[PDB]
Amino acid sequence: FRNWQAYMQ
Repeated sequence: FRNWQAYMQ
């Protein structure tokens, strides 16, 4: 895969 992006808060 390519371009896996996560923001968690």
